[PDB]
This record gives sequence, C-alpha cells and structure tokens, in this order.
Amino acid sequence: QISVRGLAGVENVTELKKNFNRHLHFTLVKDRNVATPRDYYFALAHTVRDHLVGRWIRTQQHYYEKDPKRIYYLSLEFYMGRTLQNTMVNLALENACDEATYQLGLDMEELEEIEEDAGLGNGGLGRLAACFLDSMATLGLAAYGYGIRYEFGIFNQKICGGWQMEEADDWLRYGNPWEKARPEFTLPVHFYGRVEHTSQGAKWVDTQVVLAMPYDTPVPGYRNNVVNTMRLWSAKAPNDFNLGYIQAVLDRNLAENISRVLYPNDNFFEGKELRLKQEYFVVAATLQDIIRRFKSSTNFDAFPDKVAIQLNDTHPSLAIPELMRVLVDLERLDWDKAWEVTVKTCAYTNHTVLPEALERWPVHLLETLLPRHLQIIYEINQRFLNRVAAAFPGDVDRLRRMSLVEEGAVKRINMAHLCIAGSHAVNGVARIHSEILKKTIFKDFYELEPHKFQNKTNGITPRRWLVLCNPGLAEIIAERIGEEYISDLDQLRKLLSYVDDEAFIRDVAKVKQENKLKFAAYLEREYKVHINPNSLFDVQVKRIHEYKRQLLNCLHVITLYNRIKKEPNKFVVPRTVMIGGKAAPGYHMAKMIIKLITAIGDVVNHDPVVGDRLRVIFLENYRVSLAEKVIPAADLSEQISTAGTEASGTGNMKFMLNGALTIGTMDGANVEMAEEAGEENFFIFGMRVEDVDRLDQRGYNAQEYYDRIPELRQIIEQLSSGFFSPKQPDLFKDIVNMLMHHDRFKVFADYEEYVKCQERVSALYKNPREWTRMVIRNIATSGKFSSDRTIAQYAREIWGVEPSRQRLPA
Amino acid sequence: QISVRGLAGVENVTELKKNFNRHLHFTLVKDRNVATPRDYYFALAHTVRDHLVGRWIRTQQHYYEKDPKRIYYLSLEFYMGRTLQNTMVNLALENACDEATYQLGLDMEELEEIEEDAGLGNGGLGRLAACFLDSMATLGLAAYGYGIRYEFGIFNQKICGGWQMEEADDWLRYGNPWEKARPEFTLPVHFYGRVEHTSQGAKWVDTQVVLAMPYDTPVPGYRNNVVNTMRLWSAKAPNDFNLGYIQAVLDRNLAENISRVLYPNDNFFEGKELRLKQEYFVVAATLQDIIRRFKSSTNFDAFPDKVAIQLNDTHPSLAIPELMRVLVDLERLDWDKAWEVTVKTCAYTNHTVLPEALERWPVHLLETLLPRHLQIIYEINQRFLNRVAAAFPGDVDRLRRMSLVEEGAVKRINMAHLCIAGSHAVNGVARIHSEILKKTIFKDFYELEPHKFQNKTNGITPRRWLVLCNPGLAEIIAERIGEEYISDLDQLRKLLSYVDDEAFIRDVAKVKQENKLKFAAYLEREYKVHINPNSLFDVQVKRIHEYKRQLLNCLHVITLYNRIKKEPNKFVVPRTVMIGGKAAPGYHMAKMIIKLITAIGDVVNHDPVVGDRLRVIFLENYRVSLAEKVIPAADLSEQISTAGTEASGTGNMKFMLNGALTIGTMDGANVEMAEEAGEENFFIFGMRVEDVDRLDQRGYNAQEYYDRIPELRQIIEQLSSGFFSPKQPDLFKDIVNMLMHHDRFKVFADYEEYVKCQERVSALYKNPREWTRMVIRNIATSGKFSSDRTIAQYAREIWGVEPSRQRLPA
Ligand SMILES: O=C1NC(c2cccc3ccccc23)=N[C@@]12O[C@H](CO)[C@@H](O)[C@H](O)[C@H]2O
Ligand SMILES: O=C1NC(c2cccc3ccccc23)=N[C@@]12O[C@H](CO)[C@@H](O)[C@H](O)[C@H]2O
Ligand SMILES: *Cc1c(COP(=O)(O)O)cnc(C)c1O
Ligand SMILES: *Cc1c(COP(=O)(O)O)cnc(C)c1O
Repeated sequence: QISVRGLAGVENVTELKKNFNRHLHFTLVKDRNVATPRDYYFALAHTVRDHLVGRWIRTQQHYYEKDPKRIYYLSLEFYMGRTLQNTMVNLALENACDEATYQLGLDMEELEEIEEDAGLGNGGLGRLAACFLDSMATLGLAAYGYGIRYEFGIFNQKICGGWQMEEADDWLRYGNPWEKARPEFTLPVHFYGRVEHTSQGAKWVDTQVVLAMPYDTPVPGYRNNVVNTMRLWSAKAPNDFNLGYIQAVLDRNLAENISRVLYPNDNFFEGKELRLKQEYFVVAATLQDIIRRFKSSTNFDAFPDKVAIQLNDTHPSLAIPELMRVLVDLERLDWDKAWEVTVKTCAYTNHTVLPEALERWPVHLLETLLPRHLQIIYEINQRFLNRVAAAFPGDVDRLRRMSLVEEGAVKRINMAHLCIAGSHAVNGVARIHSEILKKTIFKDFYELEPHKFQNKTNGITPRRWLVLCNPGLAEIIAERIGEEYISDLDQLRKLLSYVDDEAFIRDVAKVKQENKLKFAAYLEREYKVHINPNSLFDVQVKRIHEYKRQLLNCLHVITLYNRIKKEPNKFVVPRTVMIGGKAAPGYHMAKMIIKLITAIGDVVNHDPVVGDRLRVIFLENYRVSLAEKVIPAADLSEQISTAGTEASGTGNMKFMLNGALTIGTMDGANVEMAEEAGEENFFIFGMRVEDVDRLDQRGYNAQEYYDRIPELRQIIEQLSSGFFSPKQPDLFKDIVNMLMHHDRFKVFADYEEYVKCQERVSALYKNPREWTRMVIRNIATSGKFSSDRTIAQYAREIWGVEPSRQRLPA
Repeated sequence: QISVRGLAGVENVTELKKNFNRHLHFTLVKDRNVATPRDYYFALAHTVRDHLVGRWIRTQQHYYEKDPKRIYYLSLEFYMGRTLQNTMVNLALENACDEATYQLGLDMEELEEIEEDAGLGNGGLGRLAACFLDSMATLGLAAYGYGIRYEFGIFNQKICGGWQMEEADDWLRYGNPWEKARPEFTLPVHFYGRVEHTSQGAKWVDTQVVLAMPYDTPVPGYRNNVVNTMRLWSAKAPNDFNLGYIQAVLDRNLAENISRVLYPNDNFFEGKELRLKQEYFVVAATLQDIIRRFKSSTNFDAFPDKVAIQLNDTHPSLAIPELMRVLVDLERLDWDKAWEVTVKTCAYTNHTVLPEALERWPVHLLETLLPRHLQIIYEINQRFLNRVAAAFPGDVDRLRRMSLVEEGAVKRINMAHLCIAGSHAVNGVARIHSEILKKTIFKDFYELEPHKFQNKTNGITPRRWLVLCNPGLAEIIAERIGEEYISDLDQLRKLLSYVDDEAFIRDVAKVKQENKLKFAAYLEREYKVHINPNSLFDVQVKRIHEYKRQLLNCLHVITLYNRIKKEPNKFVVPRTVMIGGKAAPGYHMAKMIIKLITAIGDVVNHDPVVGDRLRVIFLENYRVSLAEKVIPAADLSEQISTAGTEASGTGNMKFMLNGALTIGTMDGANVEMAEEAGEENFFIFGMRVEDVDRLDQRGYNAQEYYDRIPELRQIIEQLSSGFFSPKQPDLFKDIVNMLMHHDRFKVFADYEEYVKCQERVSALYKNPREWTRMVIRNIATSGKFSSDRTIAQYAREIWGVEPSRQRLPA
C-alpha cells in the first residue's frame, strides 16, 4: 500500500502464504476450521521468524571470523514491547506480509494486536535499553544485550473505582516464539559460602549453586541483514538441590524465584536480598559467557581491546568486583594488572538524580550473600582512598564523602562510587544532567578524574517510534525527501524547506487528524469511552511520580473546569486531557494521584455545562504498545518535571518526532530539544535549575502561593472540602497536606507560569496553519534525538569501535 | 537392513534428509559446525513428529464426524519411556530414518540414547497405562489418556557406597518435542470453599481456583494411521492470585506445586493433602473436557452411550462424586437419574491386594478441601447401605464392613468401596487376583452385585516389548511366519511347529547371544563393570518391595557363594545375577535390601576363588529404557513374589516374549503364563495361595526353618556377624530381625523349594539345545499376554465398543 513498508513481490507473497499454511499445520497442529486469531498470529510470527534465522546464524558466524571488539550492554531491564511488526519493518517484509495475509482472508493489524508486550522494564531506562539494541544492530556493532528473563514483567494495571489494582503479567502463558532456549550453555552462579585464605590466595567455598539458563532473542538491524542477540538468563535449580523427598523437590522454587519477577520501582531503591540476587545472577552468568567467548579468539592484556562492558546504572555494578574476582582468584593475575583491565573494560551510565534512587547496599547483606565480593570492594576502597589522600593531602572530609563505604547505623556500599572508581568512563543521559553530575553529586570524583566524565544525550529509535507506530507520517516525509532518513534522522532537517509548502502543511495536519480519529475509535471499542476528535489532545504519559508533577497537570485541569463554570458561555479551545501511567505498588502517594485524576474525570466528564469542551481520561495500563498508539495521536506533549529532576526523559523525544508540540520545563533533554527547534517553537515555562536552588536557599513556603493566587486557593479548598470526593470528603487530605507543607517538587511555584503558558498553547491551536507550521519546525529538528546518534557517540567516545551502515550479504 | 523395520524408498530417504536439515537450521537455529548429538536428536525428533501431524488432525476430525463412543482412561501415571523409536516403528519409518541419518553421517542408535524417558509413573501400573494407549490406538478405539504433566517424574537413582540416592528427574530441561501445549483449552479447578444450601439446591462457593492447562501428546497406532491423544494437565495460578506485590507473585508457586512431582510410592498409601489435590485436579479438569466434548455432538440419558470412563485404581475415584456434583448441582438432574448415568459411565480396575496400599482418606481432609464431594459421598453411602440392609436384613456387621465410611479414631472414606458402588464393572488384573477379590476383600460386594465383577488379565504391547527392543528376534520370527503377528500375537503359536527345526533353534540362541554381548558391552562403557557373556543371565528387575522378595534372591545368591567356597574345584554353571529397581524414598527396609545386594556384590565379585563363575550386579536407575536393554539379554526371569501378593505383574510377560525362562511362584499372571506354556516349560516352586493360608492359620515361625536348614542358618549367621559388612558388623540387624520375627512374606518358607528349583534351571542350561527348545515353547505361547487381547476384552465386556484393525486413509 505505502512505499516505506517495502515491496510485495508475487514470489515473496506466494512463499509467505505457503509457509504460513505450513506452520499452521505442522507447528500449531491446527486446521483452518478450528484456528483462532491467536493461531493465525502464531503462524505469522513463526513465518517471519524464519526470515531472521539465516541472517542470525550468518551474523554470529561473521563475528567469529572477523573477531571485532564486542559490546556487552548489561541491564536488569529491556522494555522490548511487541516484536512482530518491528521484525517486519527491519526486514522490509511488512507490505508482503500484509498482502499474503490479506489473500488468506486475514487482517494483519488484528493479528498484531494479539501479541503480548515483552514488558521486562519499568519505563525510561528499560526502553532506552531496547532502543539501543535496535541502533547497535542498525550500526553493525558486534553487540549483545544481557539481562534476566523474568517470568513476570511489569504488572498489568487495572483501575477499580478509580484505584490501581496490579495483576501479574503472565506474558509467557501462550509461549514466546521469538526466544530460543539454549539449555546447553547453562552456567553455575554461586551464593553464600565463605572465604578461605590459602597459600595460593583466596578461595570461595561452601556456596549454593543456582544455574543460569540462557534464552536468545534476535535483534535485527534496519535492512542491513544484521541480527544481534539479546541473551536473557533464567534461574534453574541443580538436580541434587536439597538432595523429605517431595519437599526437597518443591523447595527448588526457592532458587528459581531469582528470575521470577521484575521489581516494579521506577526511580526508587529498595534494599531487598532477592533484588541483590538478581543483580549478581545476571552479572556472574554474563561475565563467564564474556570470558568463554574471549578465550575462543591466558593473556588478558588484550581483554579491553576485545571487550567493552556497559553498565546500565549501578544495577549490574557487581560486574566490577566480579571481574576482579575472576581475574585475581581464578586466572591468578596480580591485583594491579587485573584492576587495569577492569577499568579499561567497564563504563558506567548514570540515570539518576534523586538520592533515594541511588543503590546503597547494607554491608551485612553483601557479607552473607557475597563474602568475597565484599573483601574485594574494601580493597578497591582502600586503594582508591589512598589515591584521593595523595592528590588532596589533609582533606579528611573528602575521604569521607568519596568512600565506597558509607558510615552510619548500618554501613552501606555506595554502588555509584564503586562504578566511578572501576570505570574508564562515566556519562549522564542529557547535557544538563551530565553537568549536574560534575557540579553536585559527583563533584569530588570529577575533580580527581575529570577525563572520565562524559555526556551521551539519550535518543529513541526512529524505526519503532516513527515508521512502525506512525506509517502515514513516515510516508508523507518519504514522499518529499526519500527513505534514507529512517537510518539517518538528521536528514529530517530538509523538511524546513517545506514549512511554507501548502500541500505539506495539509498532509501533516491530515495525518495527525487520522491518528486522532483512529485513537478515539480505539478508546470507544476497548474501553467504552467517547471523546471529541476535534479537541486538542493534551497527553501526559509516563510512570506516576511526584517529580514528574502529574499533580501540576491536575491543577491546570481543575483551573480550566473552574473557569468554564464561572463563565459557561465563553468560548474555550476544547481539550481532551489524557493522563496515563503505572504507580509502583508500595508508593502510596502515586496511588493517590491516580485516584485524584479519575475523581476529577468523574466530576468534569459528567458536568452538562462543560459539554464536550473538556474531558479527562486516565489511560489504563500504559505500556510500550499503548505508547505506539497514543503518541502519534497527541497534539500537546506534557514534560513538566521540576527543573533538575528528570535526568533526560525519552517520551519527550517520541512526541517531538510524531508531530506534537511540547509544553515543558528546562529539564533533561527538554533543554536540547528547545535548542534544536528554537525556543520560539517550544512552550517553555517555569523555574530553571538556578531558580529552584534560589528557592531552596531561602526556603520553599507553599503557603505564600496559596495566599497570593486566588485561583489556586479555590482548587485547594475544593480538594479539602470533598468537592472531588463527596462520599469521602477527606479522601485527598494527604495530597493537600503534602502540597501545603512537604512538597519537594514545588508544584505551586510553577503553577502561575504553567497556566499562562497553557493559554498560549490554546491560542496557537485556534490557528491550525500556524500550529502545523510550528509542528513541522519540531519534526524537522528532531534528528539529534535518534538513538543512532547516541550509539555512534558511545561507540566512538567510550567503546572505541567504528559504526557501519554497510550491509551483510543476504 | 531388516524387513520388520519397513522400506527405505529413495524418495522417502531424500525427503527425510531435507526435512532434517530444515529443522536443524530453522527450528534449532544451528549450523552443522556447532551442532551436538543432542541437536541431531532434536532435528530427527521434529522430522518424525511432522509425519504424526497429518494423521493426528485427520484422526480427531474422523472422531468428530463419526461421533463414536469415547473411552477416557483416567490415570495418575503414564510410564511412557522414550517416544522417538516407538513413533518410527508405528509409522514404518525406522529403516528410512536409519538410511537418511546414515547418509548425513550420523548413527541413529546414538541419537535415540539422547532422548529422556518420560518417567511419569512408578512401575507396573504406570506402564500398563502406556501399553494400553498403544493398544487402544492400534485397535482404532476413540480413546483418550488423561493424567497429570508432572514437572518431575520418578526420581533418578544413584548408588553411593551401596546406598540409593534420589535426584530430581528434570525431564523437561531440554524441551519435550512430542507435546503440544493447548493453553486455549485451560479450565478452572476449585478447592476449599464451603457449601451454601439455597432453594435451587446446593452451591459450592468461596473456592480457590487453580487453572488446568492441557498438553497433548500423540499416541500412534501400529501402521493403521490412527493417532490418539494423551492429554496431561499442568497447574497454573490465575493472574489475580493473591492480588506485598513481590510475595504475591512468588506465592503463585503454591498453586503450581499440584503438578510439580510424581509421588514415588509403589504399592503404598500416604494420606497427603498434595496427593489428594493431584487426584481432584486431574478428575475435575478431565470431566469438564469430557462434558464439553459430549455437548458438541441438555439430555444426559445418552451420556453412557457416548462416554466410558475407566478408573485406573482408586487414584481418580473422585470422578464418581464429581460427575454426580456436576449433574446434580450444575445440570439440575435429579439424584437417581444422575446416579444411573454415573454407574453406567464408570468402571473401576483394582490393582491392589495389600491393605496398606488401599486409599483411605481422612474425612477432615475431604471436609476442608472438597466439602461438597464429602456431602455427596455420605449420600451415596446412605443410599448404598439402604440397599445392603434390604438385601441382607439384620446383618448389621455387613453394613459396617461395606460402609464407604470407616469408623475409628480418625474417620476415613474407603475409596475402593466408593468405586465398587459407583461403577457398573469392577475388574482385577489376573485371574487369580480377580478370584481373590471375590473370595476375600470384596466378598460382600460380590454377594450383593455378582454381575459387576470381571477379570481382565494384563498384557504388554508387542510393539515396544518385541519389535522395538528386540528387532533380531522379531525378524527371525517374521522370516518364518510373516509380520502379521505384531498386531495379532496369537499367531506366535505357529512357532510350535519349528520347535524341532535346527535352523530356528540356532537362530533363537544366536539372537539371545547377540543381545547378551550387546548388553555386556553396555555395562562396560556406561558403568565400568565386566561380566562373562557366556554365563546364565539371572535377572530380577522391578520396584524394590518386601512382597517381591528380592531377599529370597539374595539368599539364593549367598547359597551359591557358600557352596563354591565349600567345594571350590567343582563345576557350577556360571551366572551373572542382576538385580535392579528403585525403592520409595521413605521405605527404610527397601533401602536396606539395595544396600545388602551391593554388599553381597562387594564380597562375591572380588573373591578370587569364585572367578567369573558368579557375579552380582545391582542395575542402577531401572526405568523403561533400561528394561528395553536388559530384558532381551535375560536367560532367567525371576518372578518370586509370595503367592497372593502380586496382582498380576507385567515384567514376567516381557521376559516370556523375549526368550527368557521363568522361575516363579503361582502368583499373579505367572499362573496363566504356566498354563499357556505348560507347567513342564516353567520353573514353578513354592507355596500356593492355599499353602500360605494354611501357614497363617497355625502361625508362621521362621525359627523352625532356621533350625532345620543348616545352609540357611549359615547365611543368617554371616549376615548377623558382619561377614557382608566388616566395618559395620550390625549393619543388617534390621533385615535379620525382620526375617526371624516379622516376615509377612514368608521368605524362609519358600527357601528350600527355591534353591532346589534353581538347581533344575542350572541343569537345563548345561543343555543349550533343550534350553532353547523350552524357550521356543515359551515365546510361542506368549500371545495371550498382548495388551491387544486385554483391550479387546475391556472394549467388548466393559466399554461396549468393537475394536477395529481397519486403517484410516494416509
Ligand atoms: O526512566 C528512568 N528510570 C531511571 C531510574 C533511576 C534510578 C533508579 C531506577 C531503578 C529502576 C528503574 C529505573 C531507575 N532513570 C531514568 O532513565 C532514563 C534513561 O536515561 C531517563 O530518561 C529518565 O530521565 C530517568 O528517570
Ligand atoms: O505395579 C503395580 N502397582 C500397583 C499399585 C497398587 C496400589 C497402589 C499403588 C499406588 C501407586 C502406584 C501403584 C500402585 N499395582 C500394580 O499394578 C500392576 C498393573 O495391573 C500389576 O501388574 C502389579 O501386580 C501391581 O502391583
Ligand atoms: C518512552 C517510554 C517511557 C519513558 O517516558 P518518560 O516520559 O521519558 O518518562 C516510559 N514508558 C513507556 C511505555 C515508554 O514507551
Ligand atoms: C514392566 C515394568 C515394570 C513392572 O514390572 P513387574 O516386574 O511386573 O513389577 C516396572 N518398571 C518398569 C520400568 C517396567 O518396564
């Protein structure tokens, strides 16, 4: 149908059809009389998987022959979403499969909707991992994603009476056709035990063994015939485990619990033993694999020339002492040589500002679980603090602040400190964030080793986040400037010469309108709710957190509502306000915010005076596949974190690419986005970082704003008095109380400037042509925010490898 | 190579080869450079599975169209063993696959050895289930095996220092290519809750739900293109289960424990809740499936014309009250009509003599777990005892003895009593056993309803147990009388006209010698032990139990040893004595017997005076696949249970078919075996049932035998004094003590007659020609012991269906 989706050759279509029927019969053991849509999805999935296989085998073969330097991306999270469409896009099979399925009398779109999200992540960090794998494959890097195959991913969110309920994401129930179990590459991982000191150095003995069984998933690059591997480990008990009889067999589940469930805390740290077991499990199994592969090329001097290990935050920080343990205790390298190898191998990406999100493991935990690793950590600390002392003689305070070991009631290891010490490169994930690392939280580490600190501004893959989710926009772009932009997104800048082209303006607005119609219809069928598709689609989708200030959004929504009620017969630009996201199960306040959103909806959406001028919708179960639908439908992207709290953000980039204007603070990558588009093409409001600091010094008194802003006082009185909760008038006292006395994120401070800025948005929306021109200026300057740019910077400036757009043979 | 293995057409071989390479590439994602024998096994397995698929789909289609009466074989055990060779035999693909693999440079036999046994059974009962499925498919019956997909089957037996160690049978580790998960046919099963009585009858409420997910495995008939289904249920938690967050997800394992592990008690009853959950789980899921299928043909009068349910012992006895519960509580039939339907649908096979093996469930267990089923059981009991009272007025004692409810400290339900009451047919598993049911343990039930009691003497499938495990013997038989005997084993009787044919005598002895050479070699490589292949192979393989009197065998072995030591320079027929089997993990005495066997081996096998004249070998990890190797190699089959204790036995039949002579008691099917062959062609010894009764009346005094038999006294003194346990002289005091004071199975009573009979065996073995002639007379009369005969009797005399040898189209 559309060009970017590839050719549908007669031969290709015929071949896909016959392979689809072969899999239905032989693979699924169904005839056409009893097959369900789900059988058809599986038959198609198996058919597309077959086109990966040749390329996967040849790619891995190629890496054995050429023996390039290998990149190991260690993450506890890969937020992959669905695989079927992504595979079709990257192998140029989408039109052929559409055609082949059409002729079988099936609708491919309906079959795509049957696929489960692989939800093995919480949000931004997990998704960044997924976007990176895509870009690494597209840039022909010999890269491997390593993580955990959780049996249960991020929970499915149900709303009951306006409250979040969690239910288990049983994503493997029907089988995963994309993974290949490799039970033959199973590896032992050790826990507990104790350290014996002998003549021949330290020995780790009397350990409990858990096996790590790898599952490999193909990662296809964009039309380059490259297929990289994502290897995820699953925990399995050894067969002698506990070995009255019956109970011993049932107790195998204790070991296998390690890979059972993803911890659902976005940007918070819980010091749980099971979480630490997950961290070591992935590190220990991965390092053995890395070393095995390296030895099939006694001399570890070349190790860093053949191996890069990237740590996705501190979650796999144990890679540093584990690498030391293997090199020192097993390979019998001296300490200094092993340390050299380790530093030159490892690099650490920080994704964290908020101190409560930083991993600080109690020493008693590490002592019991990983006795040898704790010894190695103490040794690292001593040698590190010896260098600090020599460089800064007499600065005893610096020594305290820089220690890997935090003193206190409980001693803790600061895993971030361990990562900086043991890595040749430390980066943040947007320029402002990287600067903040150098100026505040790692100021001391920066002064000792300035050379280590880099920036790598985040990005998103334009495959999933444009071509896949928004084919209509991809196509009208491709009509003017060709297809090359999909693997070279800077080419979108050529669209600035179409900003006054009437036809292009018409087409950009048409695509947006079509996406909105399609999303409105989706809301009706799947969730029995009606919305005006001619309204401005104001969407804030992201995990529910105080720093992201969904509450600020709520305050705006109630303001619009109170303004309509005061002057019912005055024109206002209609809006559909859509807020979506999951709260961490133990985060009370996040759960109250969801409840407040739905309570506002309950009042606003049933007020007859409001009409269809204002609708508030909570989007249930926000996940990757819902993001692919709602982001192409959005007009206004809400990126309204308190300045200094969002390290980067990546949602922001998704919306920029997909033809929404941004209302945001100068936070994270918002800063670079506004710089690329021009500040005049961006709705900036609120305190800068500098302003937040000024407020903190003299002290934040919310009362002052309540006293000076009547519109805000009204809202707070409504909340307090039960306007939004008639049956339980005090339901939201925790929210009021926090806003008035304990608001770390200064919601009131940005309120006035936000509401004013929101008025400027409405004004521009009244002028479709000028709205769409500003949209074009955004899309056209979004090139920097491709993960291809990001990975190319990682490769040249950290990993020491050159990317390539050259194709492997087919 | 050999004719019974089928044709190797040029086309067939070429096609198998290309499909093997296709699966290696696309299914396994391997090239030939990195593939292991295990990858080759899987490629072959997937290639053979493909030939089942067409036939499986067409067979199930046929049953929908023709709508024949359906047979449901409910068992907690299916001891299937390996599937690959069996599939090849039944589809006539064995020579073609041999040829195809040969040309790929692989050895098919080596690939067969990589397949795991499906060990979802303990021994005789589980294997009977497997043999039956084979015969049901071969006889074209619309039959379904229903059971539990245990994650862990019967444990792997290791011997350490002569002691049994158990380790977990992780049979699914590498995947099961033979099963098809059917997650779309998942069904809820209920536990706990309580009963509400309303206007509209009883309601079972506030239950815990476990889901039952079916896995289907194909069961091919012998060259008739019929493929039946074995459906096994796996337990899965619902997604709202327990739904702090993390722990709720981890607690899902409590529900899934139901299908985790097979209980390893052969012929013993443990009243464990988890075992009762397994029993209900398989019953509840199966009955829903049965009813669903029946409704796709409100009127249950035809239910018994369309459904037969066979209960494999009492393990699925809850099918009776469950069927009543569904019909009465859900379908709203009146009690009497529902009861009629139930009785006419259900039939019960008893496999049990020993009272400690009979299932007697505490009422408090059923009360908590299955409140409604207990109500229905009490109601069944009342109405049943009302009929007893009317037929036998005043016989209050009979009422007590026949009650489904046993009075005592703990009240118990006698599940056997429930099965007789609720079934139209009750059978034992050999003639002597069926008579004993009528004369002793169910005498009362027989007098009330004589029409219900039948015999169905057990059998073994000649596919696995001749063609598959002993191709050389199959072939020389086929040379003379053709191939038809494989599906009509009575034709073996034609071999009696070859008993004086010199060439046939030569060939039978040659095959035996080749099997022995091959098995001797197997012992050397896999277990570093050497044996004389010219010795008589005396084998006793079966689960370790007191009633099977492995100890009697031990007494014979020590007798031979003491006789050699007394007269070292006298000729004795050389013997390799091989004893194998598993003990239940909590059965102390069975574990001591294994230890004694290995301790005798430790003395006998290292005595230089003995030479290679006597060797004692404990065969480790006896299982179906080891039985396929050792049974064709055997000369003497040891079937030496105390008269009245072995319900049937089936090992006995396997050896008869495979050219071993039998030494046995008149127990179980031994009686019918001797009647078929002629008593002169069988080594019968020991007490009959009548003799055991006579001994019990006056009392069994072991001392008397010890006092009168010097040879036996010597053995007991050796055991006591530490001759067989020098470092621990009192190691075997429990064994001595039991033999002398607490022997329920009267080992000493049969000792003299056993040893004498063993001398007659040795004498005949000195005369090869006459030994082989007697072997021929055994093989030739083994036809009755085909499971095809057995199933044909079940079908005509219980299920009311006619078997068929007519082929479905290919
Ligand atoms: O989305 C994120 N979660 C965590 C994060 C920070 C700290 C601890 C965690 C623990 C688990 C999961 C995620 C985290 N960090 C985040 O990383 C993204 C990728 O660079 C950034 O765009 C976000 O601005 C940042 O908030
Ligand atoms: O092998 C068997 N196990 C049990 C058995 C009896 C009682 C309780 C059980 C519980 C679990 C497993 C098996 C049993 N019964 C047996 O059934 C076989 C098939 O008819 C007979 O040939 C055996 O003579 C008999 O011993
Ligand atoms: C991109 C993405 C995120 C990250 O969004 P932010 O707005 O940067 O927090 C979270 N969740 C999903 C499902 C995404 O696709
Ligand atoms: C046939 C068989 C049995 C039953 O043997 P008996 O001697 O009748 O107890 C037990 N186990 C296996 C592995 C078998 O093949």
